[PDB]
Amino acid sequence: TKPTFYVCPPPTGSTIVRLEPPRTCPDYHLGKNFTEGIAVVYKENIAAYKFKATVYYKDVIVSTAGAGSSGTQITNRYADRVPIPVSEITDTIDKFGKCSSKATYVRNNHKVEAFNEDKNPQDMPLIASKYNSVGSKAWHTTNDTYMVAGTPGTYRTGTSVNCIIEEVEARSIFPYDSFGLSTGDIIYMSPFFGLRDGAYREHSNYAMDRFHQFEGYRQRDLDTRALLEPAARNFLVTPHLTVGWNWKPKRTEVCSLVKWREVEDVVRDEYAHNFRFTMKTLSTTFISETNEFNLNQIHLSQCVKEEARAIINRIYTTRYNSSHVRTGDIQTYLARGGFVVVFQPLLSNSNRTITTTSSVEFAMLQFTYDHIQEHVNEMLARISSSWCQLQNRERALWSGLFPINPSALASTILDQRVKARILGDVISVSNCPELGSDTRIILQNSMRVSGSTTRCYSRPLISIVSLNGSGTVEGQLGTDNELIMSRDLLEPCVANHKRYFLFGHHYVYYEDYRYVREIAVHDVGMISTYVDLNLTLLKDREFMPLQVYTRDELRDTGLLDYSEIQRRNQMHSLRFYDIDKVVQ
Amino acid sequence: TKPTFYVCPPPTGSTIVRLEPPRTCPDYHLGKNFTEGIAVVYKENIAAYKFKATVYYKDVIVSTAGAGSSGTQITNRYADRVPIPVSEITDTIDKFGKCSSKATYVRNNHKVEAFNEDKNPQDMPLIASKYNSVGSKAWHTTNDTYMVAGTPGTYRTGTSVNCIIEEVEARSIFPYDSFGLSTGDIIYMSPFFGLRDGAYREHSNYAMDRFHQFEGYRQRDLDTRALLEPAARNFLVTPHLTVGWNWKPKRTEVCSLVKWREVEDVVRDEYAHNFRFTMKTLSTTFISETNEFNLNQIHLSQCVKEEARAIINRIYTTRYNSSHVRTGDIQTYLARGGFVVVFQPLLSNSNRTITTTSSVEFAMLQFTYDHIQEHVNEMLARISSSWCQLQNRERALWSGLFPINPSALASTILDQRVKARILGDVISVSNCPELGSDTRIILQNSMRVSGSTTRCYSRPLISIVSLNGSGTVEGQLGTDNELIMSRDLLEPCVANHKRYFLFGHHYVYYEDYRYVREIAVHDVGMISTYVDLNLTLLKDREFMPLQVYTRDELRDTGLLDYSEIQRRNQMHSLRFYDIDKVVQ
Amino acid sequence: TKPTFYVCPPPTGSTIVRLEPPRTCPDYHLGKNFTEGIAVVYKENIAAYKFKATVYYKDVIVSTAGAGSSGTQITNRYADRVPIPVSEITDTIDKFGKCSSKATYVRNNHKVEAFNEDKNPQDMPLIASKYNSVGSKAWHTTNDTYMVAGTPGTYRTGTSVNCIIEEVEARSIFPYDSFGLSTGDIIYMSPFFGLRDGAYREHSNYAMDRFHQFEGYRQRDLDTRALLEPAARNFLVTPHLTVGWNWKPKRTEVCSLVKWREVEDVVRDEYAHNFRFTMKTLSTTFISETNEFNLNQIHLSQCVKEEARAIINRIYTTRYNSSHVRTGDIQTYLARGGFVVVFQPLLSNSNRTITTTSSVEFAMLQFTYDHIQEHVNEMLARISSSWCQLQNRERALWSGLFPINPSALASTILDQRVKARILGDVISVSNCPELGSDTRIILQNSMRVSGSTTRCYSRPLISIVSLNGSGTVEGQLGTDNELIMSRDLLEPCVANHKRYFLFGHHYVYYEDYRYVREIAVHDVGMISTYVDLNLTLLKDREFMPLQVYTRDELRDTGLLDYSEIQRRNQMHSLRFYDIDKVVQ
Ligand SMILES: *[C@@H]1O[C@H](CO)[C@@H](O[C@@H]2O[C@H](CO)[C@@H](O[C@@H]3O[C@H](CO[C@H]4O[C@H](CO[C@H]5O[C@H](CO)[C@@H](O)[C@H](O)[C@@H]5O)[C@@H](O)[C@H](O[C@H]5O[C@H](CO)[C@@H](O)[C@H](O)[C@@H]5O)[C@@H]4O)[C@@H](O)[C@H](O[C@H]4O[C@H](CO)[C@@H](O)[C@H](O)[C@@H]4O)[C@@H]3O)[C@H](O)[C@H]2NC(C)=O)[C@H](O)[C@H]1NC(C)=O
Ligand SMILES: *[C@@H]1O[C@H](CO)[C@@H](O[C@@H]2O[C@H](CO)[C@@H](O[C@@H]3O[C@H](CO[C@H]4O[C@H](CO[C@H]5O[C@H](CO)[C@@H](O)[C@H](O)[C@@H]5O)[C@@H](O)[C@H](O[C@H]5O[C@H](CO)[C@@H](O)[C@H](O)[C@@H]5O)[C@@H]4O)[C@@H](O)[C@H](O[C@H]4O[C@H](CO)[C@@H](O)[C@H](O)[C@@H]4O)[C@@H]3O)[C@H](O)[C@H]2NC(C)=O)[C@H](O)[C@H]1NC(C)=O
Ligand SMILES: *[C@@H]1O[C@H](CO)[C@@H](O[C@@H]2O[C@H](CO)[C@@H](O[C@@H]3O[C@H](CO[C@H]4O[C@H](CO[C@H]5O[C@H](CO)[C@@H](O)[C@H](O)[C@@H]5O)[C@@H](O)[C@H](O[C@H]5O[C@H](CO)[C@@H](O)[C@H](O)[C@@H]5O)[C@@H]4O)[C@@H](O)[C@H](O[C@H]4O[C@H](CO)[C@@H](O)[C@H](O)[C@@H]4O)[C@@H]3O)[C@H](O)[C@H]2NC(C)=O)[C@H](O)[C@H]1NC(C)=O
Ligand SMILES: *[C@@H]1O[C@H](CO)[C@@H](O)[C@H](O)[C@H]1NC(C)=O
Ligand SMILES: *[C@@H]1O[C@H](CO)[C@@H](O)[C@H](O)[C@H]1NC(C)=O
Ligand SMILES: *[C@@H]1O[C@H](CO)[C@@H](O)[C@H](O)[C@H]1NC(C)=O
Repeated sequence: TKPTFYVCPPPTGSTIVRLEPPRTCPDYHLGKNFTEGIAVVYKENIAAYKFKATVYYKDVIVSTAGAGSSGTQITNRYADRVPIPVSEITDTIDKFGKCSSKATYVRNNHKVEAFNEDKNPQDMPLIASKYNSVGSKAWHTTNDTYMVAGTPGTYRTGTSVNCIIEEVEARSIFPYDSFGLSTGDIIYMSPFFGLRDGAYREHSNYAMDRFHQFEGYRQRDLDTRALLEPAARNFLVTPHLTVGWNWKPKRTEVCSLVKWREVEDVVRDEYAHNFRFTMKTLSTTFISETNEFNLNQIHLSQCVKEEARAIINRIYTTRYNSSHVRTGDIQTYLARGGFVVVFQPLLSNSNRTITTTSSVEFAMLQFTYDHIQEHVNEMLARISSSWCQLQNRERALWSGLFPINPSALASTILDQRVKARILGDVISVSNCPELGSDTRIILQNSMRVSGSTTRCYSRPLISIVSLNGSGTVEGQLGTDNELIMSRDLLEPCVANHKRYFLFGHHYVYYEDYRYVREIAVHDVGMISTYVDLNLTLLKDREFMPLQVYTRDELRDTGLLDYSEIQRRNQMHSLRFYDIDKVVQ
Repeated sequence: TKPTFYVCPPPTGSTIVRLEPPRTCPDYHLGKNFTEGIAVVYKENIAAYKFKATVYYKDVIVSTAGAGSSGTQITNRYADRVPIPVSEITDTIDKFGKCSSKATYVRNNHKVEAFNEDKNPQDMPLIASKYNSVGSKAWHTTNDTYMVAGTPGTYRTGTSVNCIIEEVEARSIFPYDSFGLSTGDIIYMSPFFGLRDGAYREHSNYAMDRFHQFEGYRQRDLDTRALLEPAARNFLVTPHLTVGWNWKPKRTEVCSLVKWREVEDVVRDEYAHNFRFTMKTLSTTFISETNEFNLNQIHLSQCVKEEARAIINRIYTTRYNSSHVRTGDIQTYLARGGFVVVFQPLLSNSNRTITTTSSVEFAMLQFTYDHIQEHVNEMLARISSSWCQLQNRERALWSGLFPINPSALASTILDQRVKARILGDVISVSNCPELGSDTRIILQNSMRVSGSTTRCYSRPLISIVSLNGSGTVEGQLGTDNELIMSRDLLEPCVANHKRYFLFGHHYVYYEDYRYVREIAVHDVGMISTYVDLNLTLLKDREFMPLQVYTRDELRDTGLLDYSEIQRRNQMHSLRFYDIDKVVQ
Repeated sequence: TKPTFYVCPPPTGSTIVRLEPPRTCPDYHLGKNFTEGIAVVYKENIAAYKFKATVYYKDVIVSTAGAGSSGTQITNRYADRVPIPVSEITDTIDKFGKCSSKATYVRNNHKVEAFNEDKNPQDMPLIASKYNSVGSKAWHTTNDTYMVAGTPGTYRTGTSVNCIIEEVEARSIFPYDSFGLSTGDIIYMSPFFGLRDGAYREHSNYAMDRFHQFEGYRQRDLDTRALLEPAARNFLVTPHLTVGWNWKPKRTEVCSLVKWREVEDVVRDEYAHNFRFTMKTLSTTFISETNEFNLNQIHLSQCVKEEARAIINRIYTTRYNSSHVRTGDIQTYLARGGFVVVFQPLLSNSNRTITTTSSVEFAMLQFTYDHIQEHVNEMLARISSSWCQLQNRERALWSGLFPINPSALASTILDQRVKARILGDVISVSNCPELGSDTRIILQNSMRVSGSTTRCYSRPLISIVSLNGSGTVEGQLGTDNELIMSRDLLEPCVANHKRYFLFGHHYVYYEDYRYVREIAVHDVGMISTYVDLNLTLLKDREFMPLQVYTRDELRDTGLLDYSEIQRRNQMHSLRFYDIDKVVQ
């Protein structure tokens, strides 16, 4: 309980002030030039090129067995896969669905031969393998591996020739100098090698006499026994097999870029000296330079422009035909992360390769930040602008009310207890020091004027007693604990006089110009001019490196791992034999 | 320096206005119906099924050597892996820890045999390989590869049989029609094939006589020489090895879904016609349809419901037992990205497969945007609501103060210099045009009234001189550079008269009703009614496609790459020989 | 159209209130202690160690051919790769660029030999393979595979020995106990095995006599025929090849951590009991414990401290030399996600392994949330602070204007129609009930006072008629539809009297103290004290699990898949033969 009182000497012209004129209201130069449009986004093509081929070979197996007392012992099993010559394929397999039981091939630089069962050659019917199914089909001529034992003491040799044709899956990866077959065999020729249309400049590691190409060739369907439709067919004979595949030109088969997403609602704007492609349907934003990117700098990029045009046309005439018009030709941009943006601008009526990143998350982040930034910026700019207009409006209240109570308004603006006077169009102020220690303040009981019955004091009389005996002042209780050094606040005595005057931390209650009681300030109910506004803060948050699958998991999805099998199995000599022991 | 003055004709009833009544305060219908709960989130299981098996085989190696003058030359080395028959495994390996030095097998459709060292069969002790360690263990019967040279001019043949048993790791991937062994061998039978409990309908590519199953079988621990515990054991004999493994039913061994995260604090709400699962402990939000998802549409999904229940029970009775209650049975939902949400609703006291995406980042983005949106929306709604209440409160000030200075308040509201009068409950206004060119304004020195000593002008006298000679008006200086066309602002002459009046861009200072000096407006200190508010904007930001490991890096972690080894090594014939040369 | 009127009994002292004093303005204790700095961030090294090696072997191929009537048949082709002994490499290959046409090796625990063309040994020149190119180079001694047929009825055997040297790529993965060669061969020795500097404690599975190390060894460049520069060279002879490589110590060759990013602008602060490393140039934030992390707990982490120092020095003296100073030695922290932060604090003038996560997105999220949080928090705190100051300033208007119209101000604050009086420093209020049903209100035409010509009513006379006959009151029309129960609002009659008084939902127009017409409130133009503020909300947004490449795509980039090749090709016996058929 510490009551502070004030004393207010009259204002000399020592300190004159004026009310600050209205402020110029802020301007945030938001609003950007944009352009609506359609986009097709492309990514680096990382997928192998896939096609169908057929392998033609013979399993040749030569076995030497010795018969003994106990039984038969195999002394040698020489197994070899040999290519079926093109002549056999064209004149026997594809005409009759048969294959010779004699293998005719070269090995160790010699023309050599082998006869199934060591009998005279017959053209054997090609029969579907029992595991044939939709997917992988194959045909063969025997189920047997001919070998002959004979009578004890002797070594006999027998030959097995099994003529085999498999349909296989072929794969090739950029730059397409070779292809791999699902038998494990690698073919060191481009899948696009041929004799027409410059295709003879494709890569190959084989002498030309191993390669054959037949226009309008007709392959036999071994199951239906019928001829399939004519197509240019390649045959290449390698030392272990012949491969056959239907030739297609490279131009129509591979592309280094592939469609990632076609995008109907796109807005492009100039943003930090770049182009920004905001795609609200993907919650994704891509950023390129303002310069178009020339796709001709990229190997095999021909598919993109044409395919993009067709897509964009489909878009335009389906959802934009009435509403917008195209304002130029298509444009192409290289976005951050290695994405190719193919952009068609609209208007409403009113030699490298590209490496594409593995995640578009950064571009979703980019979108999410931009969206939030744009929205809170626009809202902050409105608050800011409205606040300014509000202060400027309210100045008129301050200015209009100032003559009614200059001291009270000035004291609030200056955050300081002052006395103020109006001097024409200007305010004159003076400081009201706090009443000091060693002073006592006595409240007088009567607000009546001595010797009058019609004239009263409008506020209580007080005497200010110096406790050290300097003197006593006869003043009155002003407002807000101000003490006035005179008694010139007077009024006509009213009937039914009831007043509460603030006195320190109490209200002091008078009736009929006489003191009645002291009341605690806290005993008087409050009403509030304060409009509540309760703003709280965004709290701290820690994001964890959440993963769906670890790197270990993602490498643990396959049947076998090559390196693991090799590590374990090349030990075999070391684990089960002594490689260091030498018999003398 | 350009001073503008105004002239204000009295308001006719031509333009009467009223003060806009209080506005209805905005309502943002925020607040959503939610439901607390517990969740277990599942993901597509991509991991191979892993189990232990044992392989039983014999290395058979037949060598033919010729002795010469110089030394010995190996002419042939025929090597073959042969299966150990089940009878040998059950009656010799598992009873005695021994294996016959004679291999008895079929090859080329013939029963054939081989004798270690070409001697009579003995049951050889199985001995641990020197590389045995925790991890991979194996046993064998010899360290030698028997071969015999003999005397020059002759060819001798010798046989090595080394009986080998390895513990191996087995792997199988969905749909579990086969399994791969760490020897590289593929077994074309389900690991779950057996004779009991429908297991005989599992896939197999082998004739039944190759398969054996023994209930309560007891395998011998070759190292401790003791019998291990009884279990149903499979044996399958293939042409190169016999495999043994302990059979377990499929139901208990594999599941197509696997636990990703159990989640204690979950809130579900209806959000854009969907269910939203906000998980503040993961900073992650998942979104499904409101319809439950029936797990029975998914192959091998039985593990999920039971495991989830047990987990959820653990959660409930450990941290929620006192505080909440379960308000139903468990529910299951399919969330965006291929996550299965198993959700238990709470209340406080008061045939396909599923493909799961590789990243949950989108769901963390989803969380982060939602959290930010919810918070700034709620705060914007409070600002907006408080602002409205504030304008409505302040209207009372405008209305109450209006009779004191109608012109000044109206001029600020209309942003236009007007003169206003109160006509009862209505405001009457008129426009105050700017004083034009070709006019000069002379300030009179004296504010005293001619012929009086008790009566004065309350503001300075001015004469308005038309510079073209139209006439002179005798008026006075009003407020804010208004010029009044009369001289009826009068007051009793006070003592100590000091006034500053605004006159163009100067204050004009009078004392005792006489002009004293001109003072520049900028020479008078300001006090401000403007409460400062300094809001700045979120700045532009560019996010880069940051990667930890590129695709190249992630494929560069293994010892060998299969395709690379093949590309390089199938060239071998081409690189070091001439395959095209034919000797005649 | 429902007009409500009020009646206001005079306020007794029953309800006295006071104006709430100014509120203490909120304090948000924002502002954090930070420290500027430089960082180098490290990640788990997952890349294989790569080096160059050379393999030395001989292809030995023994062929037996039988001549017949028809032609030649190959009966056996025994092929073997044999190691070239170190003596041959040091004394013949590296001195003369030649290799013996005789292979001398061990197999089946016997010293054995082979002669190219079965002729006497010659030292054959090593010749570059025709496929030699920048990348992979190799040399050999013959292009032929010698074999001999002879005359019919006979079997002849011939031997081919082709001496081969290839440059290969070598790979090793942690913990570096072995290495893989690009021929497919695994070498079961550390690439860092040697005889110096403790290197003899590295792993090896080979007897020591297979290993050789030569200090200052000089390898021959087979193409230039010149000796290369001296270096410590290892040779290891395995049963199929000899490997040669230039030895380097492990310390300088491998590290378990690798630089991810050097970072110039870094700010560290204490945040949720942790250290926060905000990196505005990466839009990425990392979080560690406040405790430094001791790198000595990690295998092979020596490269980090030294390399980091050098990098940081480069940074400091290039961009910070004048502006800041280093305030300590370098510090190292383990951040969430498995990143190692190497941090150098600045001041302006004024045994495990670490697993690093695959994505830094969470740390970009962390940055983006922090940045947004910091900015809207700081702005909310300013709004909140300015709002409070504004209410406190405006209280002075409420307080100063209160004596002019206590009822109107109190009615707005209390949101209730009250009558208020000032009783000294306190407000006395009373409720003004709505005028009830069954009452009719008649407006009197004349505001003139009967019997006077100089005295008038200041507002219209009204009579309040009880429709049930309780009586009539003669009062007047107060403000805002208040009805006053007396007629004591009087004024001197003015000239040109024109007033509009609100009466229900009409204004009622008087001239010269006489009624003239009724005017609809909506016919009187409004001016507004309401400053507009239009805030809208962030809208709902759904983020989709966007992927650039699916898991399928990322596994579809290679030429061949090992598991696929094996699955398909180990069927071969089953698909094209009958393995179950036994010939008797
Ligand atoms: C090497 O020897 C093998 C045998 O060891 C031999 O394999 C046969 O290969 C032929 C193709 O050349 C297969 O014929 C196909 O059979 C398909 C249906 O197979 C299922 O049903 C069989 C029921 O009997 C069929 O055949 C018999 C006569 O044998 C006949 O009476 C019936 O009407 C019926 O047609 C059944 O035997 C078979 O069982 C095998 O597969 C199961 C899989 O679970 C396995 O577990 C068994 O152990 C067994 O191996 C199976 O259940 C049939 O759909 C298919 O038809 C296609 O082609 C025809 C044209 O002919 C089209 O009309 C039709 O639309 C289809 O496209 C085809 O006919 C035959 O099944 C094999 N035999 C065996 C025992 O499996 C090889 O030919 C020999 N090779 C050489 C070089 O000689
Ligand atoms: C084919 O020939 C090979 C040899 O060329 C032969 O290999 C032996 O295989 C047996 C198992 O059959 C191995 O025995 C194991 O040895 C473990 C400890 O090995 C370390 O210590 C050895 C020290 O000598 C041991 O043995 C000698 C007698 O030889 C004895 O005096 C000692 O007390 C001691 O027991 C040491 O030789 C060995 O060195 C090899 O490995 C190092 C690795 O750095 C390599 O660099 C060397 O070049 C060398 O190859 C190594 O340092 C032992 O812990 C283990 O015990 C397990 O089983 C027993 C039961 O017997 C349990 O009681 C125990 O808890 C363990 O589970 C086991 O005894 C032996 O080491 C091999 N010998 C060699 C030279 O390595 C094969 O058996 C032959 N195979 C056939 C078919 O004949
Ligand atoms: C096994 O037999 C094969 C042949 O079947 C034989 O292969 C030769 O290997 C030698 C190296 O030992 C190769 O020599 C190299 O040739 C490089 C240029 O090759 C291109 O140009 C050739 C044009 O003729 C060259 O040689 C002739 C004489 O033959 C000469 O007149 C010319 O001036 C010219 O030098 C051309 O033959 C060759 O064609 C092959 O490759 C194409 C690729 O498209 C393929 O399609 C063909 O079918 C054919 O296989 C090719 O176009 C040359 O740059 C290189 O030079 C390097 O080394 C020298 C040092 O000698 C440096 O000075 C120089 O800076 C380079 O570093 C090198 O001279 C030769 O090309 C092979 N021959 C053939 C036919 O390809 C093996 O040697 C035999 N091995 C054994 C053990 O005997
Ligand atoms: C008492 O105090 C007053 C002011 O507080 C001072 O002016 C005066 O000198 C003091 N009187 C005595 C007697 O000390
Ligand atoms: C001078 O100007 C006044 C108004 O500015 C105009 O009314 C008057 O016609 C002018 N007088 C002459 C003589 O042109
Ligand atoms: C008429 O109404 C008044 C107040 O509305 C009530 O006091 C009075 O009793 C009523 N008079 C009659 C006759 O019912």
